[PDB]
Amino acid sequence: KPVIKMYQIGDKPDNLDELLANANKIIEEKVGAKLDIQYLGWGDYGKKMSVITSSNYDIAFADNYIVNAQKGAYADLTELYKKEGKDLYKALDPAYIKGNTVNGKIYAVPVAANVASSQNFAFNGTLLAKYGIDISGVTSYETLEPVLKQIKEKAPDVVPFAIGKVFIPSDNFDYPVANGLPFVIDLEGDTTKVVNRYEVPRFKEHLKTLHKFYEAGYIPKDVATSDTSFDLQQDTWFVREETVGPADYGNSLLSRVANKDIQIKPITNFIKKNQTTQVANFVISNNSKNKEKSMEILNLLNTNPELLNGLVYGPEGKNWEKIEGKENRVRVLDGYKGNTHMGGWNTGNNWILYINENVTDQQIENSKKELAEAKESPALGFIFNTDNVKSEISAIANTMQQFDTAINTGTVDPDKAIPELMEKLKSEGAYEKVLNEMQKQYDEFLKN
Ligand SMILES: CC(=O)N[C@@H]1[C@@H](O)[C@H](O[C@@H]2O[C@H](CO)[C@@H](O)[C@H](O)[C@@H]2O)[C@@H](CO)O[C@H]1O
Ligand SMILES: [Br-]
Repeated sequence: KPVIKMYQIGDKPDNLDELLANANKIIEEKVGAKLDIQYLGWGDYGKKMSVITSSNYDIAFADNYIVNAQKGAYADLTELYKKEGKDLYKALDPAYIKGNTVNGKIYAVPVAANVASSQNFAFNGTLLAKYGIDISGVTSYETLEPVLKQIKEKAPDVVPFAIGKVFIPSDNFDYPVANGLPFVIDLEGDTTKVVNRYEVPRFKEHLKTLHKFYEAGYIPKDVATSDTSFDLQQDTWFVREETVGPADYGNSLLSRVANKDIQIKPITNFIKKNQTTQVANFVISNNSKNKEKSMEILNLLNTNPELLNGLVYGPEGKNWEKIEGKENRVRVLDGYKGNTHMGGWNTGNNWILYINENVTDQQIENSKKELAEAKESPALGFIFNTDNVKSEISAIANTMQQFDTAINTGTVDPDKAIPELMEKLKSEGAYEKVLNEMQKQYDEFLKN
C-alpha cells in the first residue's frame, strides 16, 4: 500500500489531517493507496514548483502547463486514460481535450468545471446594502470608477478595489502562450491576427483607468508588491475581480464562501478557450514511480461523490448536512465558514458536487443555458510551437518582467511607461521573430 505525494497550490485547511483521514478511508478501500497532499502556498507557487520540477513527486497542480509539457516534465497520460482513467475521461467536455493536448498527447487531468467563463466584478453586498451604491451602469473598469468614488467617501477605511501584484486588466483577449508574452488575439477585433495588448487602444484605456484608480486611492498603494488575500467573508474589501462560471451557478458559490450576498457584474464575454481549459490541470511526474496508481486516484477524485464532497464541502454534520426530500441537495453549516474545506475548482469534477441550499431553480436552469450556449474561441486548440523560439521568448519575458508589473497594476502612467516597454521590445528582434512565428502558426491553424 504505497503513499502518493500530491502537490497543491494555495494554503492548507486547518483540518487537513481529518480531511485526508476520511478521504483515505475510501481511497485505500478502492485503490490500496494513501494520498498525501502538500500545499505550497499562493504568491510563489510558480517558483517553488519550478525547483521541484527542475531538481520527485507523483501528482501536482500544473504550473505553466503548455510550456512544461513540450519539455517532457509531464508523464504521458494517453495510455493511462484508456485504463485507470477511463471513467473520468468519459465525463470530460471535448474542449478539455482540445486545450490540454500537446503534440497529439495529453499530460493533464483537467478539473471538470467552468470550461467556459467570464471575468466579473464581485461586490460586497453587505457594503452594497448599507450604503445603497448603484452598480447598474458597471460594464467595464471605466464605468467602475464612479462606484469606487462613493465607497471611498462613505467607508474610507475599506479598500474599494482589492487587487494584487498579479493583476493584469482582463479583456476579451486570447493568450496562445502566456505566461509571459504581450501577445493576444483580440476577440473583438481581427480574429485572424496576433497583436500586442499594449497596442490595443482599449487595453491602454484600462491602464489609464487603473492609474487613475491608483492616484485616487481605490487601489492599495503597495499593489505592485501586494500578494495578500482578502477573505470574501470579511468586509475589508468592496469589489474584486473573479472568474465566474456555470459550475458556480452565478453568485451562488461566491455568496456561500463569503457568508453574505455577493453581487456579480460581467466585464468579459462568456467563452470556451485554452485558458479556461488549462485553468486547473493535474499532472503526473515524469519520474513518478506510482503512475498507474496516480491516475487511479485522480479518477476517484473526479468520479466518487462521497469522496470529493468530503474534501470540497468538508466533514458531514459539521460543515454540511443533506436535505431530506430533495436529492443531490445539501446545506452548509457553521463548520463550513473557515479553513475547514477545499476549493472545488481545483480538486475534482464540479458536477458530482452536491448543490447548496442557496442555489435557485433558475440558477440551475441558467447553468444549463450558459453551458449549451457557450461559444468557442477560434484559437481553442491552438497550442503554440516554441521549437524555433524557446530563447527568443525569454528575452521578451525579461524585458517585460522589468516593467510589466508597475504598468499592469497602474502604479505608473501608461502614457509614459508603455512607450518605454515598446521601444525596448522592438529594439531587440526577438519581438518580431516570435510575433511573425506566432502569426505564421496561427494562419496554418485557421487555414485548415
Ligand atoms: C470562488 C471560486 O472558488 N472561484 C473559482 C475561480 O477561482 C476559478 O478561477 C481561478 O481562480 C484562481 C484563484 O483565484 C486563479 O489563480 C485562476 O487564474 C482563475 O482565475 C474558476 C476557474 O474556472 O473557478 C471558480 O469556481
Ligand atoms: Br479597441
